[PDB]
Amino acid sequence: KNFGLDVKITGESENDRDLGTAPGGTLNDIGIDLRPWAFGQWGDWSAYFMGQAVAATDKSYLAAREFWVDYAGLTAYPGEHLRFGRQRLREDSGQWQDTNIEALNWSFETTLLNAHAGVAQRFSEYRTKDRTHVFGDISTQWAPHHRIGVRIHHADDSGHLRRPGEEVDNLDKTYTGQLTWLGIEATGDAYNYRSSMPLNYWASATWLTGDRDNLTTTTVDDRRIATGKQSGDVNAFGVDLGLRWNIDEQWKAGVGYARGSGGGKDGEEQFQQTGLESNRSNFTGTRSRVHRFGEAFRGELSNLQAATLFGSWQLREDYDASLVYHKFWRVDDDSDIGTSGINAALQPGEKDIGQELDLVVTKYFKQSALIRFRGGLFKPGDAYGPGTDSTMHRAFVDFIWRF
Ligand SMILES: CCCCCCC/C=C\CCCCCC(=O)OC[C@@H](O)CO
Ligand SMILES: CCCCCCC/C=C\CCCCCC(=O)OC[C@@H](O)CO
Ligand SMILES: CCCCCCCCCCCC[N+](C)(C)[O-]
Ligand SMILES: CCCCCCCCCCCC[N+](C)(C)[O-]
Ligand SMILES: CCCCCCCCCCCC[N+](C)(C)[O-]
Ligand SMILES: CCCCCCCCCCCC[N+](C)(C)[O-]
Ligand SMILES: CCCCCCCCCCCC[N+](C)(C)[O-]
Ligand SMILES: CCCCCCCCCCCC[N+](C)(C)[O-]
Ligand SMILES: [Ca+2]
Ligand code: NA
Ligand code: NA
Repeated sequence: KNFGLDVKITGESENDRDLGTAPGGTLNDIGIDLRPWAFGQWGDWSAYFMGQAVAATDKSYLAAREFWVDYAGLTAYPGEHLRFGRQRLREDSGQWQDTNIEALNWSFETTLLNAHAGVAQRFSEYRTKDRTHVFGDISTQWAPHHRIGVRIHHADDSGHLRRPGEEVDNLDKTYTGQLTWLGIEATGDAYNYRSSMPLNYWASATWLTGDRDNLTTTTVDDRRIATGKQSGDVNAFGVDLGLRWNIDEQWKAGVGYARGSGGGKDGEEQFQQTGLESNRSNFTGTRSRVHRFGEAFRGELSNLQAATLFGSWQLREDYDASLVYHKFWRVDDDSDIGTSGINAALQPGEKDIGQELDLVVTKYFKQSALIRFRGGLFKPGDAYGPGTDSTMHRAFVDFIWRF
């Protein structure tokens, strides 16, 4: 299989990203994502290319999603390889990195020890100032399916931010500086959708230090507008804890707790994620990756506390369903929260961000095809005040064909 084609037909429904407090924030659009790919393997050499042709109801583009060359001949370890090019950098939680980026990444994956060491930097986004990311991890499977690892991420950004009044696109920097994340992780089939254990867990504690400049934004008629900048020394903490009960081979239910520290005049104790994260994982124990902090809220571990309750059902490799409840609060009731899904203004003094009920339902067909519903229903809390819509939703219907 030197080539193939993924055809994703998606329908997104977004109402309303600003909770009905600003013009914009709505979507009811369809799109086609055509991802031709080319994989070649000549011994220890392996080259891959994935293209992307997207047309949505406007947003019409072409991109080189992945383009890498890989060398596996440094060591006899079949899990050891050096990947160079625009590659997928993903760790199981999606909380450090889950993105396609030009990187020089070294993997060493053995049953007892896992180790990664890479450098990533965007030179383009290959669609129709910069940041250096330096990272590494070392984990040990101390007991079957039980892991304990330390993870490091450094972001070097000598760049600058959009000035107050200017608009901020998604391709823009929201932060600069020198930031080191040092995390301690322990997992027991944390993201294993087919687990041999009645209990799965994840437990992560991360320390963020450094110098950081970061944007403070607002929304002005569907446009993200820079309102200023926080310039400080960072000393922040992030935590994610979860327990998943595998009631049986189909039924799962679990609890989660995460906290991304918040606060400080210039965000001294405000935790943040690397900016390479997707926050998508199989934390509900299904094949379907669910947004860890709601499909609607799209929380980013930054001045955020999240309590999660989830129920899931996986039928063989045919069906999966995940019902996810989250309650969101800020740590500091005068700081902004990390969210990629809600841009509505927050009323100072109010900790209660909201509540969310997510449903992810997928039907798989070997017919190489899947029909997925990923939807978040967010109930705005007191932090967003009165006048807001009683609820917000983001729902997607994906129809994927893999050839
Ligand atoms: C083009 C409009 C944007 C799409 C918004 C999503 C529509 C939301 C709800 C209505 C459809 C409900 C059924 C979803 C579906 O077909 O997937 C479920 C299926 O995979 C397994 O039962
Ligand atoms: C050998 C034992 C392994 C455990 C070592 C891993 C834990 C190390 C450090 C935890 C980071 C805590 C940082 C303490 C801190 O908040 O100091 C900042 C303070 O000066 C400002 O309030
Ligand atoms: C920019 C380098 C990575 C992109 C290359 C895409 C992988 C295919 C390599 C071309 C050779 C194919 N083959 C096997 C037919 O010889
Ligand atoms: C060994 C060198 C391999 C050369 C193959 C080059 C493949 C890249 C294809 C460019 C496609 C870019 N885009 C954006 C138009 O899709
Ligand atoms: C064996 C190559 C992998 C190296 C990856 C780096 C792992 C992170 C360890 C950071 C060191 C911090 N400290 C204070 C714990 O020593
Ligand atoms: C061995 C790595 C796992 C460490 C995770 C445990 C973190 C401590 C839990 C307390 C959470 C409370 N708080 C307020 C600090 O967020
Ligand atoms: C809210 C998420 C946590 C729910 C998990 C509750 C534990 C499983 C209860 C089922 C126990 C019955 N049993 C023994 C037949 O398995
Ligand atoms: C025009 C399309 C409208 C899409 C409506 C879908 C709302 C998202 C539902 C999230 C799941 C929560 N639940 C269980 C209450 O349905
Ligand atoms: Ca609106
Ligand atoms: Na190797
Ligand atoms: Na599971």
